[PDB]
Amino acid sequence: RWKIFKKIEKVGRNVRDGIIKAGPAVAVVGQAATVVK
Repeated sequence: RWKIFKKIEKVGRNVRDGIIKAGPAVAVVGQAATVVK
């Protein structure tokens, strides 16, 4: 109702903004690898 919403909403823009702003390799590799395997 609020927790999940605010959470997913925040985290959603957080990651994106973080990856777009700078664009680290750890997060990308990790996330991708985790999502793939």
